[PDB]
Amino acid sequence: QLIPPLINLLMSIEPDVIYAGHDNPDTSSSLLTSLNQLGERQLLSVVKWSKSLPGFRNLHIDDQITLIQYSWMSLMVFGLGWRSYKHVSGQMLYFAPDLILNEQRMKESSFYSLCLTMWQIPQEFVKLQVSQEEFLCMKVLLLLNTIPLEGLRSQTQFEEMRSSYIRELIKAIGLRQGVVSSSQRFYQLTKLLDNLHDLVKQLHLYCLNTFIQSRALSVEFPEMMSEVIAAQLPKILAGMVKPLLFH
Ligand SMILES: C#C[C@]1(O)CC[C@H]2[C@@H]3CCC4=CC(=O)CC[C@@H]4[C@H]3CC[C@@]21CC
Repeated sequence: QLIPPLINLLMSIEPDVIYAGHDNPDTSSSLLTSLNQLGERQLLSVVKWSKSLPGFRNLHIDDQITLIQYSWMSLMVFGLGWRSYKHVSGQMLYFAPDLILNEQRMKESSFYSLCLTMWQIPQEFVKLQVSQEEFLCMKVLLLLNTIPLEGLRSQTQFEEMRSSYIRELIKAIGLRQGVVSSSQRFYQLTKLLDNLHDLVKQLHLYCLNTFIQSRALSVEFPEMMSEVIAAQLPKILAGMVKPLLFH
C-alpha cells in the first residue's frame, strides 16, 4: 500500500512459522536437542531466504557463505524476539508454536540465565513498540552486520547493499515518525542493533560449551548446525572478526 516496495518484498519472502517437533517430559537434554533441531530447520530457512533477498546473490559466493555463518545466531534470537513480542506480548519466549517457554520450564540455572538475556530483545520490542516494517529492515542489517577483518570479496557491492537497507529502515521509521522524533528513533533502533553484538556473544559462548560437551549432556547437534558452529564460532568468540557499529 503506502509501504515502500522493498519492505513489501521483505514481507513476501519471510518464511512460514517453523515447528521444532517437540513432544510434551522435558529434561534439559531433550529440551536442548529440540532447540538444536529447530535451529537446524531455521538455518535451512535462512539460506533459502538469503537467495531471494534483493542484492544478496550478487555478492561473491564466499561472501554469502561468510555472512550467513557469521549471523545465523543473531538472526535466530532476533526473530525469537519478534515472535515473542507478537504472539505472547513478550512475556514468554516463543521459539516455535510447539515450543514456548515460561519461567517454569527453565529449571537449570545457566539456561534460565541465557533466557533472561535473550528476553531483553522482546522486552525492547514491547517498549519501543517495534513495527513489522522496522523489524524486517533491521533483520537484514543483522545479516550485513559483521565482516571479515580483511574485508569481503565484493566489499563495494556490500557497502552499497548495506546503505540501501539503512535508507530502507529510515523509510520504515518515516512511516510513523517528525524530524527530531524520527532522527531520535533512528538512534534508538541502530543502538539496539549495536547492543546485539555483546548480546550474541554470550549465546555463542554457551553454544560452543554445550557443543564441546554434547556427549556428557547427551545433547545432539545436527549436521548443518554442527558445521557453522565448528567453522566460525571459535574465531568469532576470540573476536577475530569485524563488528559493524552504528555508534
Ligand atoms: C540452548 C542453547 C544454544 O546452545 C545457545 C544459544 C541457542 C539458540 C538461540 C536462538 C534460537 C532461536 C530459535 O528460534 C531456534 C533455536 C535457537 C537456539 C538453539 C540452541 C542454542 C544454539 C545452538
